[PDB]
Amino acid sequence: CPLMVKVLDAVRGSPAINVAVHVFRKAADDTWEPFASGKTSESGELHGLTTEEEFVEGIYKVEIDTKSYWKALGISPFHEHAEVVFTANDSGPRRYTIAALLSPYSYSTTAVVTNP
Amino acid sequence: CPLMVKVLDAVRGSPAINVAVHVFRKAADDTWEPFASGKTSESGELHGLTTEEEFVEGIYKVEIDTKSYWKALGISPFHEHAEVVFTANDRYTIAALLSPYSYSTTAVVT
Amino acid sequence: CPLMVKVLDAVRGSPAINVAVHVFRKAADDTWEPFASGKTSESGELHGLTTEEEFVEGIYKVEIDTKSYWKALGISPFHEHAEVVFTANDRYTIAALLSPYSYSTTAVVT
Amino acid sequence: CPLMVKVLDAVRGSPAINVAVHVFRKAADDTWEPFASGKTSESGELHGLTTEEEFVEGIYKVEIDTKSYWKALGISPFHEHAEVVFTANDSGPRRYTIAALLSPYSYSTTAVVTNP
Ligand SMILES: Cc1nnc(-c2ccnc3ccccc23)[nH]1
Ligand SMILES: Cc1nnc(-c2ccnc3ccccc23)[nH]1
Ligand SMILES: [Ca+2]
Ligand SMILES: [Ca+2]
Repeated sequence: CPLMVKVLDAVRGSPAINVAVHVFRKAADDTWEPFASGKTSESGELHGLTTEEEFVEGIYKVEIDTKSYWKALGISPFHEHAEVVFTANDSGPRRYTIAALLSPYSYSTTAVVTNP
Repeated sequence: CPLMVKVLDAVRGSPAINVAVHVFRKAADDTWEPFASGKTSESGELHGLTTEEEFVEGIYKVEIDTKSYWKALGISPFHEHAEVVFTANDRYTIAALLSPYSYSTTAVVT
Repeated sequence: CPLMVKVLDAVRGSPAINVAVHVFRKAADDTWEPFASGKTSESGELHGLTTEEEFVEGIYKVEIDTKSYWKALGISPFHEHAEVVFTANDRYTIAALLSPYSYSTTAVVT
Repeated sequence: CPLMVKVLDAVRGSPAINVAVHVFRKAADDTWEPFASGKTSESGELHGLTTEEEFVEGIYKVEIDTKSYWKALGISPFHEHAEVVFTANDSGPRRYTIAALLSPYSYSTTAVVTNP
């Protein structure tokens, strides 16, 4: 799994479950093209987005649907989403974990990049 | 003063100075219209972006050029930028704390 | 103004108002001597804690009473408090962003 | 494992490896007593601190030695440590993950609490 996403909820102290995640890749023409999508599991983790073959060099955007997450819990959140945009695999293939921690008016994100 | 951006550096323990910030408003065709821009000051703050009459309800995007910031300090960064997207509903401070492989953002709405 | 504390609320998107803050300095016997205290203001800030002559080099602890803060809002919190411990070496802002099960802290030293 | 600690490095985008962690429990007399200690692994994780039998109700303090971590990397950090202090198991046994994200002048911490 060269790309994994993990989401936590800072209000409840829990994994953020059933969070939709959409991944895009910048095309030659500078537009965002769909790349992969999925939803977090009961552990707040999303595996299986992509493969070593499909996850080529490029500029990727990981868009985490924070707004729907909070709205489902009955809460009115501030942000439309949380996005992470980065260049991947420039110096050869790497594994990337994008982690996010969510509150209604705030989020943080970190990347863990490892060399297979 | 309806909209202010404040940027902090978690590596140096300082304001993030001379950070480029561009603000956009979402247009009816779902594209992003330029709205405001500037560079953070010596205090890491960017004031004077808009006025009450100009800042209508809508979806706004604050694009912070974190990559140029880190490169100007000689530090290797992960992100292309940090973009913060929110709805304004009828004073907003967008605050960001930057590290090379992470960022945090909060809204202070008073 | 050598020492300021600023507290923000990530749930409400606001300053964290009326938060109790106690500052201590580490004594030669490794116990903690009271140094300063106060409650954050309407802006989430606590100024006027010390003076330049009083704030000598040493190890300082800033204890923020996050549990009382959350309970006064009717919200169930994880932590007993948030304590931030650092060395002052010859202006410091200790900033904290609070959530019920998490907190973040940074130092702005100028 | 009722108590786990995970540490990440926000500068390098990596697990924070070889971080010392000391856990204390408040005694009857209101002092901190040693409870357990260990160091993070190559994954930035510390397992095996305690057991279901030993991890009784109480007020616990998890002290993460951030200062030594940065100093070993040749960096002068701001904080002496990062601590997390919480009441555990008050409404019955729970599993607790304390996660921390480190930068030289900043840290964040979150708790993930689950019901076995
Ligand atoms: C998953 C996961 N493992 N550690 C974290 C984490 C902890 C503290 N602060 C954060 C801020 C941003 C993203 C993750 C984190 N998340
Ligand atoms: C002052 C001041 N205005 N914003 C912070 C802030 C913003 C985002 N994330 C955080 C994480 C930790 C501490 C402060 C912050 N500090
Ligand atoms: Ca290349
Ligand atoms: Ca009990």
